[PDB]
Amino acid sequence: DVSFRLSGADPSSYGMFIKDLRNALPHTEKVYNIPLLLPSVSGAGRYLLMHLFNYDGNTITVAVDVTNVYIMGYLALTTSYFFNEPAADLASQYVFRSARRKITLPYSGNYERLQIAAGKPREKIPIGLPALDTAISTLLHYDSTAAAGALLVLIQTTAEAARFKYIEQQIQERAYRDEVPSSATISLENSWSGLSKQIQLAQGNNGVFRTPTVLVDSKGNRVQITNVTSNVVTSNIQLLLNTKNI
Ligand SMILES: C[n+]1cn([C@@H]2O[C@H](COP(=O)(O)OP(=O)(O)O)[C@@H](O)[C@H]2O)c2nc(N)[nH]c(=O)c21
Ligand SMILES: *[C@@H]1O[C@H](CO)[C@@H](O)[C@H](O)[C@H]1NC(C)=O
Repeated sequence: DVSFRLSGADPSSYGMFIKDLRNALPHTEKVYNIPLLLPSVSGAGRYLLMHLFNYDGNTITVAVDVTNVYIMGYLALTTSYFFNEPAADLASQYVFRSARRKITLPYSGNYERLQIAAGKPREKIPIGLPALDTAISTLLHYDSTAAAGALLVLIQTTAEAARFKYIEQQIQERAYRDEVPSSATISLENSWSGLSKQIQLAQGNNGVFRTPTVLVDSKGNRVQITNVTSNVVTSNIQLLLNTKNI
């Protein structure tokens, strides 16, 4: 399991949690020095449990698929909540079985679905460590509209940060003040599957992407990523979704 406490959290302790999260995901291979997530894992071992504590010390446990860093569901006191999707229903067979009751949330884990439930795109939702404290608090008591926004915060501040060092840095900058994600942050989240695929296809193509990935940069400019020498590949990306899952 991995854990993160909001009480006394700073850029350093958050960085430790994101390091722990990445290190908890198994890999047998690196591709261009980036860990390659497994094609699949059997049984309960497919799921990592993240123990998150809000500032008051209340806690949720979040179940994450170790093959793709997808959040499947979470446990809050004696109630489990899972996304309305086959993968999460499958997860519910393995985690939080001791919950007194299981609620299936009225949406899948998809960004598009979550944003419609929440009533806003994530361009408009501040993120940061204070937002993560709120999100844990919200998830503690069922409210499906509020939970969509909380889950948008949770997914980006955990999974997306694990995936991209840039996104981790954006959250560290937001340790004590929330701010909507940069255009670059949104771009990277949206491109993780694409990047993961092209980095793996580069392996037999002399480091060259079969298809260029379009991203927005730090100054908010649209750039073409064509090969593994790009900073996105050498510095930024920390985990590759296996092409078997693309
Ligand atoms: C497509 N899929 C992607 N996610 C992740 O949760 C958010 C998925 O939403 P998305 O809109 O599919 O993401 P993307 O367009 O950025 O790939 C991203 O972090 C995805 O990595 C997903 N999470 C769950 N729980 N279930 C899914 O089927 C699923
Ligand atoms: C590789 O990418 C760099 C910029 O990241 C660029 O200068 C170069 O033209 C690219 N090479 C190819 C063959 O795509």
